[PDB]
Amino acid sequence: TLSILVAHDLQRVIGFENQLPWHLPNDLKHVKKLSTGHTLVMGRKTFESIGKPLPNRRNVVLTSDTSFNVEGVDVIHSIEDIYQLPGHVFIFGGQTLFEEMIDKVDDMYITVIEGKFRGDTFFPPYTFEDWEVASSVEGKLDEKNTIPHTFLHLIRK
Ligand SMILES: NC(=O)C1=CN([C@H]2O[C@H](COP(=O)(O)OP(=O)(O)OC[C@H]3O[C@@H](n4cnc5c(N)ncnc54)[C@H](OP(=O)(O)O)[C@@H]3O)[C@@H](O)[C@H]2O)C=CC1
Ligand SMILES: CCc1nc(N)nc(N)c1C#C[C@H](C)c1cc(OC)cc(-c2ccncc2)c1
Repeated sequence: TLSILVAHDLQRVIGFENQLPWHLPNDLKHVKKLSTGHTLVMGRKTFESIGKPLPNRRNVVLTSDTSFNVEGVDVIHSIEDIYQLPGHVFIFGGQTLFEEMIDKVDDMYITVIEGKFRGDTFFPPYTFEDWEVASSVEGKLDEKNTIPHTFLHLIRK
């Protein structure tokens, strides 16, 4: 199973100066629920921005640096190596990798942040003509989750 796992805002911003533009604890738990026990693939810049691999799942980093090695991180150097990964595999970031992968994945788990942030990293444009809406669930606003957001699970037609 090959999926995209992304959060972007109303203009597809997914990042600004190595950071998430928004603090949204509910989306983290959403990420933890979907990806625990499975595989996360990410480009080198996405990984360095987190700074440590995420617990209780396989962390795979794509890079051309043959010296790259991090404890708890499996390295690949080829787009093609992604397809040799066993199990449910999530493309986690960033813009470059999504651009390479958005035409290959079976489905996408998008968190739409109903806001307009300043960004420098973008999720690629996509149209609903090509994706069926398997589910659309609004996140709940509260104390710590203060921006409207929506979980989409889109499947390719
Ligand atoms: N929401 C998110 O996913 C967030 C992501 N980011 C980031 O993404 C931003 C923009 O950078 P972006 O380039 O999209 O990040 P990526 O995570 O996609 O990293 C790109 C890197 O991945 C490696 N790579 C990609 N494709 C291949 C390939 N086909 N073969 C071998 N290696 C490959 C290269 O690593 P190498 O150069 O080592 O060879 C390349 O430089 C960064 O500023 C960073 O902060 C920032 C905040 C949030
Ligand atoms: C959740 C945000 C998020 N949500 C969804 N639904 N998909 C995603 N792919 C990401 C994402 C992301 C990037 C990799 C990111 C950047 C970052 O910059 C500091 C910190 C984290 C992060 C710190 C702590 N735990 C998990 C992830 C993740």
